[PDB]
Amino acid sequence: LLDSIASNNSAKRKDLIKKSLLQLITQSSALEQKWLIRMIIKDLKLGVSQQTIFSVFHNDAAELHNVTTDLEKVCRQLHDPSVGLSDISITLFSAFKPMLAAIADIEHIEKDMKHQSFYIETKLDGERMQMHKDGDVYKYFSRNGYNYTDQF
DNA sequence: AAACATTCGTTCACGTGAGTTCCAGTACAAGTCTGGTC
Repeated sequence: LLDSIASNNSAKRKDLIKKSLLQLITQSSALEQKWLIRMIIKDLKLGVSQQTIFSVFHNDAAELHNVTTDLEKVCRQLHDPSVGLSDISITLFSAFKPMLAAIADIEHIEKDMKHQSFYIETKLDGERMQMHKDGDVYKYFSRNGYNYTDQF
């Protein structure tokens, strides 16, 4: 039902969205409808961190989610708790969580660089993107893993 | 020969250092909140 509603919103159709929501309402209880509303809004407020959920799911799941950024692969590969992954590293056509930068104090900057020469670069204002190229197959991914390939 | 002073092992009290348990405070991760823009 959620897939139908999302695709149908993407297709510029509202009568079908109304039908799907009506079916969900008619075939749900008050608590189920409340939870469904929370998932639609994309907030649950469970009080438990996503990192905790991933850790309980498998020993090495946060790293795999960072490298891949797709709940399907993490859920599929990490099924048997005993069986782990030998080596996890960036792979083609799979979004990876970008590496960010933290505030720095000009006074102790040299100390933060272990008293060694460093690189100074200009700050760029705009979107953060990553490009995957294999032959003439191109994929573009945004900061959080959304696919912007259609635009570019 | 008898009385008084000094000394020594003993006793009590008090003070100081080291080990154990319980609790206040701090740095940072993550959740949550919010503003502006097209």
